This record gives sequence, C-alpha cells and structure tokens, in this order.
Amino acid sequence: NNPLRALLDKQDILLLDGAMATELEARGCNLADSLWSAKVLVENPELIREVHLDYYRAGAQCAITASYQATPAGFAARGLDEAQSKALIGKSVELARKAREAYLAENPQAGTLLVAGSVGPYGAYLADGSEYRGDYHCSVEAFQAFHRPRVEALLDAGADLLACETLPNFSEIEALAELLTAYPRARAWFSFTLRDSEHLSDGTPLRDVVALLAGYPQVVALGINCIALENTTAALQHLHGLTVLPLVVYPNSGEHAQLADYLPQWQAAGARLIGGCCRTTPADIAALKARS
Ligand SMILES: [Cl-]
Repeated sequence: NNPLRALLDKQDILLLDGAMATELEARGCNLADSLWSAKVLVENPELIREVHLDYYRAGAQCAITASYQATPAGFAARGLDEAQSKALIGKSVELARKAREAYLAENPQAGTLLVAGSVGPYGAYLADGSEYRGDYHCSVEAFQAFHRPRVEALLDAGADLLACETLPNFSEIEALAELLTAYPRARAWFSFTLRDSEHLSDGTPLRDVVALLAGYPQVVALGINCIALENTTAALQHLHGLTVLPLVVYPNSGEHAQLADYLPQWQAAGARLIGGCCRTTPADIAALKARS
C-alpha cells in the first residue's frame, strides 16, 4: 500500500515539483496574501492546474498540492467555514489530479505519477515565520483539531499520500503522526525545517524525531525542505545515519541548474525524493531530471 514502492523499486530517485508561487506570478497572479490559495482556487483554479502540468512536463513525478496554508483555521479569516474550507482543500487535489491526467494524454509512457496532499505546519497559519522556528505551544489534542479537517479533505479528494512539510515543532510532529493512525490507508512523508544540522527548528535532536516516526509505519519517508541549499547535505548525511527510510530533500533555491548540482551528493546521502521549495521553478526540476 506504499505508493512510493512502485517508483522506488525501479529508480533510486523520484522527483517532486517546486514552488508554485513563482509560476503563478509569471502567469500574472498577485499574491500578497498568506491565504492567496483561497482566491486562486476560486478565481483561477485553471492556473494552478497549469502549474502542476508544467512541473510534470519538466520531469516531476509528484505534484504537491496548493494546501500548505489551506486550513479551516486559516480560511476562517475569509469567512469560510470548515466545510467551505474542505471543499477548497479538496479542489487542490482535484486540480493536481486533472493536471496528471492531462500529462498522461500528452505522454502515455510517463509511468506512475503521484499527488501529495500538502500539510503545512501550525506556524504557517500563524503568519509569523514560526514555521522556521516552531516556538509555538499547543496541546497534542490542539494540533490535531487544527490538522484533521485538512487531512480528511486531502484524503477524501484522492491524494496518494500526504506531504507533512516545513515542520519545526516536535510536539506537532507527534500529534500529526498520532492523527494519521485514525486513517489506516493514509501514507505520508514528514519533512522538517532545521535550526542546525542535527536539530529541528524547535531544538529537538533529530535522533528524537526519527525514533518517534520510526514507530509509525504509515510514515513512508522523511527529510528536509525550505532549508537553504547550503544546509542540505550535512542534515541529510546525519539523517542517513539514523534511518534507511527514503530521504526527502527539497530546499530553497540557491539564488535570489544549481540546486540541481547537489543531486549526486544527496542521493549518496540516501535521498530518494528530490525537488525544490522557495524560488524554484520547473527549470530546477528539468535540471534535476537532466542530471539523473
Ligand atoms: Cl509555493
């Protein structure tokens, strides 16, 4: 039931996509909001689909949905209730799946393509950059009330797995890993923001974070994302010594074909899911694909 098994027992590496903001703004979207996904998903759903399609064309084997900040908590500020919010969250999956369908028409040989439902941290709902600090404090029960509607909406709309990403807080991580056991068929990767090579943003030694996630077979991969490019390889090599789960790495771009240069380094550090975060485009993926 591991959706990675199809691809990883055929290739050492699989490619994720990259930032969506970048090609929405080149397509003419103004996003000066943290709840920008609400407007686009409603006003310009097609643009999001087209961004997914472009990453697929560029070599991406997995779309990450536009749900990073699509929570009932977040969208309540736009006067949307939980069910209105879940319909949007689910739309983000449908859009990525209609993109995938479109890409298979253009390329019948393309192989297995995945859709990962994006699950942002609580810090991304607090518009403060806390997702790279994790200096927030909630009960496990509290994180779970936060995450559940999105988790159900992502799964109900057909995500092949959840992308639990940009995670700074160890308590939130355990809450999320506890939450997923309520949905036995769900599979997820857990990806973290760091303070350093050996620690989560909040301070937790990565040893603790792995020992925990080790006990949840639903967590089918883990690693790091939205990390500076220069900080990726040290973190990976440390993870690599704690787990042989497939490792995940998608860092910020180097500037502002070079993120792509780390490929060999990462793969040797056990990385098997590779893509990009802030400031990346389909160009970064095409370069990864060229170097594989
Ligand atoms: Cl993005």
